[PDB]
Amino acid sequence: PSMSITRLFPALLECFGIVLCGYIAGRANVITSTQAKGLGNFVSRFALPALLFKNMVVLNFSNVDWSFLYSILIAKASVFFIVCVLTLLVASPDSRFSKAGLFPIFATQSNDFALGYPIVEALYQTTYPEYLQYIYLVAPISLMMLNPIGFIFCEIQKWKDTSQNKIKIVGLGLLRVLQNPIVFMVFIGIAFNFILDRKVPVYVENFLDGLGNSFSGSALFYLGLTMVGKIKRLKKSAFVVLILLITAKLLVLPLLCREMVELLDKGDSVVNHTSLSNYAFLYGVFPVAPGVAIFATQFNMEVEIITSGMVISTFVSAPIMYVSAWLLTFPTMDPKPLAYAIQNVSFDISIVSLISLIWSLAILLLSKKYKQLPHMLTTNLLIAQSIVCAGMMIWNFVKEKNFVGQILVFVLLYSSLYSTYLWTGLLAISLFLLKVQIPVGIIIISGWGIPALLVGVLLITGKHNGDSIDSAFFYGKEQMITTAVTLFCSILIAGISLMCMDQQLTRHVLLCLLLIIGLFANLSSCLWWLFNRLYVELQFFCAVFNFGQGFISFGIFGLDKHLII
Amino acid sequence: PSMSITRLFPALLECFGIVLCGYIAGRANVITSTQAKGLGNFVSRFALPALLFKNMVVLNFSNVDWSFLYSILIAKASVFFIVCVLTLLVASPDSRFSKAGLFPIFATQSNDFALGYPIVEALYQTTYPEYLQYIYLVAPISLMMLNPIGFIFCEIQKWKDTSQNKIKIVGLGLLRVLQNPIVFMVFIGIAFNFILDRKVPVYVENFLDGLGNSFSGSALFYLGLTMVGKIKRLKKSAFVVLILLITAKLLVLPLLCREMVELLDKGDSVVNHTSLSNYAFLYGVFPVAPGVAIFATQFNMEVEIITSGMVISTFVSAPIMYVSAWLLTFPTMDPKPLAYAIQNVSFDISIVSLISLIWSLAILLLSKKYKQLPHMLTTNLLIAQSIVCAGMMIWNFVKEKNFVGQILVFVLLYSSLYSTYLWTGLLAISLFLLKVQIPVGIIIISGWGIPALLVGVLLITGKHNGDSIDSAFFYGKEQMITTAVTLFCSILIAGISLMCMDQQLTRHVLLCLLLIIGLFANLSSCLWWLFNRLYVELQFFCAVFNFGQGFISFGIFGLDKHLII
Ligand SMILES: *[C@@H]1O[C@H](CO)[C@@H](O)[C@H](O)[C@H]1NC(C)=O
Ligand SMILES: *[C@@H]1O[C@H](CO)[C@@H](O)[C@H](O)[C@H]1NC(C)=O
Repeated sequence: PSMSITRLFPALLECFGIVLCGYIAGRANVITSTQAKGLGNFVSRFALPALLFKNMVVLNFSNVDWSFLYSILIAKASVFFIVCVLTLLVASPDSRFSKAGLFPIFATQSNDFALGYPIVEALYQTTYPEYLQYIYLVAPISLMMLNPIGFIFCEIQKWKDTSQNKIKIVGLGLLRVLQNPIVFMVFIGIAFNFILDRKVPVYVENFLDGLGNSFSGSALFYLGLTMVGKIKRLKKSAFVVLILLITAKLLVLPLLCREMVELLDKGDSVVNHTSLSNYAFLYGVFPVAPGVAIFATQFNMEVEIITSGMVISTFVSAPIMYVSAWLLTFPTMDPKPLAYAIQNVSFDISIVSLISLIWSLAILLLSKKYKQLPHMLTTNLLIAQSIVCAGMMIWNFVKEKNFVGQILVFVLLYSSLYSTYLWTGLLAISLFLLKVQIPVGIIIISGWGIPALLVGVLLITGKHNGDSIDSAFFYGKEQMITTAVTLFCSILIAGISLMCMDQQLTRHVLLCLLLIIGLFANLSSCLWWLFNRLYVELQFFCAVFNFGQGFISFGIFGLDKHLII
Repeated sequence: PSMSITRLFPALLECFGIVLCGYIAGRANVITSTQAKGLGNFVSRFALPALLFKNMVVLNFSNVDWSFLYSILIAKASVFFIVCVLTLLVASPDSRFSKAGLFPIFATQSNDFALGYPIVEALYQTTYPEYLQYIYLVAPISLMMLNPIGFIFCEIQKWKDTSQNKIKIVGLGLLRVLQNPIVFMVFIGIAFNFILDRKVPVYVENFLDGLGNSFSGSALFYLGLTMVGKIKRLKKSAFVVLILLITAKLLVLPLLCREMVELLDKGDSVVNHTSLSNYAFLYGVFPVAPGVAIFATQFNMEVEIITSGMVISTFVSAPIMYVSAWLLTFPTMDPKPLAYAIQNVSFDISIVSLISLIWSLAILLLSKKYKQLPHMLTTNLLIAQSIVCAGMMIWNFVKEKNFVGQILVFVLLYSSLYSTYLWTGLLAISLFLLKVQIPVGIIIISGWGIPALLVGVLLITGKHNGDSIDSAFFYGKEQMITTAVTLFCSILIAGISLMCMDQQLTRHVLLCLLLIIGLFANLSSCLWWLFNRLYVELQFFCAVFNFGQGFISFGIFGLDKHLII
């Protein structure tokens, strides 16, 4: 296979684990915001310039697929042009030059070095070691091309706030690009590539190793530290804009990077073209660089949107990277190894979800929020999600073991999974009712007795498919019916409730909206399989939601500020 | 060879280059002392515990030479006991428990992880990869053994400043050891070694890699940052004590570590015993850990001595590591590859010295100190030292080229080298005269015409030995006579002047004292070779001084605070 896709989850755990470390450290005041600057200045002024310089010196320019680069740079210029033009059309005249400066940079500047590189190394170091080169090519050339334009727009905003001297405006944009270590150490590294015939001098090599190898962990930790307190409650428009920009960064850009490789890489080998198109997609899924938030702070422009969006982009990239890489690998796999891949995916996701759930439960418990409404109902949801994650980790082994194990593990897994769907409905209707002593005892048995009864209907009616690798087909058609019926109910309850619409109702709405979308995908898998490789893709998205929805619960209620005892 | 000794200078440039980066960054206020804490807390609470945990899990305890460990730990316990007892005998009663707490820790706690490990990796990774294990063994066990004793003495000092509750005093010592990440992540890592059958779980492995690999550069940079402003002018007694403690750390300890391996490693293989004895020596040359300065700050005891001493130990370790490793390699080398080794050494030292000289010159020039006395005479010294370093880098190639090159390069090299000796004398006598318009024009031609005349006496009288790899024998006996005569003069002038004893006279005295010792070694090489492998060792120490004395000039006047234009 072109991607060593099994190596990705370890690498994402490196990436987002060290981010989580930096985040916890900042949230705990292990490292204060002023202390974080020493890590940041180490990272940006020493560890990164050394990493760039070494990799630029080593780089074999006569063995670079320039068409891949052109493809990514054209995709970024396309996304930049779109977001810029739409901002100039859509935004208010008082701020459209700051927005059309920074929003296009947000949509195109990737976290290439801290997050992209360890992931690309994990995926490709053993199969396409040349793919690692293009991170050190794309990211700087991307800045050199696109950031002076965005900085010109911010300088126009600065002039408008004070466009008379055009060449001063252009020069201040270009100068702010030249003053970026990413740009000047790439110029210097290219020079020394040609001065040294690509050989790092042996005396300097280990110094550059020590600094460069300290970049990754140090930058990921600093990223975590700079994520602390940055999500601030945005107006509806600022939130819609942020969703659109993260979509530009994490959906529009990877789709164009893929398409541009397919237009402009005229190379012969289908496997190399495939893997390169896949790599282009993955390159697009990298989050927004923290540098963009730095530019926003330096210009004092769009700061909340850019900082929030960078943080959220980072969080959201983790599942999208994982999901995309597997989805891109699936058409190469044979049908059975694809089932095994989906159970692997499910196990991996079960672990992050389980841990994020155990944390979120501990917060809801120790904060005593679990006694308040709708937080009690939210706790029931997360218990169900936790049981789903444990049940999936158990199924990963019990899929080889006897029926007496499988039936129990399935009953666990699908009672609790159906419960997660039902609780999405029950939560949403409670938000309507709170927006009236809601009938908590009835709502609780509705979220727990009813799914146990529905699984009972499977033990009563269903055909036991113990040969199946995927528990989603363990009771066959009857399971798909039972699952669909559960989802049909919970989506109608949830949607009609949101239509009918501290207590945190807006965050519970956000939780329900995202969980609804996961229910809706699952409904689609059930109804698509009932009525009829796009199905197996959708089945994987269902697995991803089913075992990873605890991570959504964590992303909204795990990261709450309340603490106790 | 047992040490890949050619890899050491690259590794020392990694080590002390990243320290120099951290130092420059702090001195420039790129990173303020409060900002440095974020790097320090990353290093101590995340990067180091990950490094320790991974290496502890991986460690094959059934393949550890426990006798090596015992040897190092017995050497450290010996040095600890000596320094402790001598402090309890020699020190004043009001502070002897703080001194007998921290001085023995200073003499025994090595910078094992930030400096020792990359150096041991460089020397041994390809020949004795098992030698890397013992850093993760010795350093924690050393803390566990020895630091609670020193902390007990500091707690006795704390009680005396306020020994009634003995077990509280013992417990506070042990608790401060347990609260060290080095100790608890070693306990945890050993546990998980035995839980996981030495296999890091694959999901966790890359996370531990990212953090652990960020330790080295990050810790070396933080070390540099914490060296800023820490050398504060000590009383004569505090200075003598500091010299004695750095000698305990960097001479007494490596000699005992060597001897203890030779007493307690009863292993059969002479090459393995040799390399292990050499490794034990090198392990002893690691500087004082910054942790010791942290304990001093936490106890508020002996802070200046411990911090200054840790900084100076770090600086002084660099040459001692280099010099020792080569000296320990020399008895394995054949006589000719030993000559080539000495020219390699000379080249390496010429580079660090040359750069440190170019810096120190630029400071003395731009500060305009070069117009003041004795700083003018100090500038003449450093010009001569710079020419020596360039001349040696040229000789490294011209030793293969024709006599017309060699004679010119030698004339350069030995006029300027003799000038460095003469300038040591001329500087010292000027310190006496300043402690009287000193006859600067005469002193200048004395430092420059006289050595050119003496080299002329070589071009007049000497036999040209163009086959010689070492320029110290290029004009044979006549050169050794000329060199000796130069040294005999300059040592008598210098010594009689110091006996007869901003303007910085105390620092110029320190410069003269150290340069005198280098002259004295060189005199010994000349007179020993004139009158008669200990000679080749001494000849190497002469090369080391001759090409590295610029680094002494830098260590005293390069790191001055004055700046301009
Ligand atoms: C894909 O590219 C690699 C690297 O140049 C090359 O070795 C390989 O043969 C290519 N594959 C095919 C089938 O052309
Ligand atoms: C030295 O130790 C290594 C590691 O156990 C071993 O392989 C080697 O044979 C030893 N050398 C001799 C000569 O015993």
